[PDB]
Amino acid sequence: TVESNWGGAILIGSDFDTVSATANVPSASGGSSAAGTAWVGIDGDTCQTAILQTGFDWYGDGTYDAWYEWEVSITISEGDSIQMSVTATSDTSGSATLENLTTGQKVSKSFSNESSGSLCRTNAEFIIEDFEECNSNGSDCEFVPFASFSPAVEFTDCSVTSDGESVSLDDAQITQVIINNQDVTDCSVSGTTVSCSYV
Repeated sequence: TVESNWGGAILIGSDFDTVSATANVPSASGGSSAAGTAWVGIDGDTCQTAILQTGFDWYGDGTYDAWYEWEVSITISEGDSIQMSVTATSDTSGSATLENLTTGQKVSKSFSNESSGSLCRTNAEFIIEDFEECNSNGSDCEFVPFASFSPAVEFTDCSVTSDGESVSLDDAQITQVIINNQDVTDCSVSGTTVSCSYV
């Protein structure tokens, strides 16, 4: 039973522009069906009409993949340093960028005229998540088994902007992935770092 699927820091405000940070790719275990993901994004918390996000996944069988969303796919390896970033130029346009830094690869995606859902630009976040997997049309959805990972996934040089100005993570709310009434992450904040250890 997954009670909380998000772990990390969530900032609440207005006119959020850019959210970015660099995260290390951890080693994962627990089998091919076990997984986890690390991403940065805007909205999706108090703003439930849309979510601009980009990040990467790790599976218990040693594999990884990258994605963006308002598509999946750069090659990712354990230990790589990934710089993630999303920008919302308006409530219906923006961009998502992922840069491996270690391999020198980089992917980017520009969005515009997004009608299927607008942003509010009121939530900014750095998250570690036990994501869902759906199918059978759109009915059956389930949380993937949560993979154990190490070392801790750290979002360093975290950066949040609103109205062009910088916003610290000092007043961010903190959440933890919780399964079977047990914290499975220990995410904490400090300076410009959001550090999440698997538990």
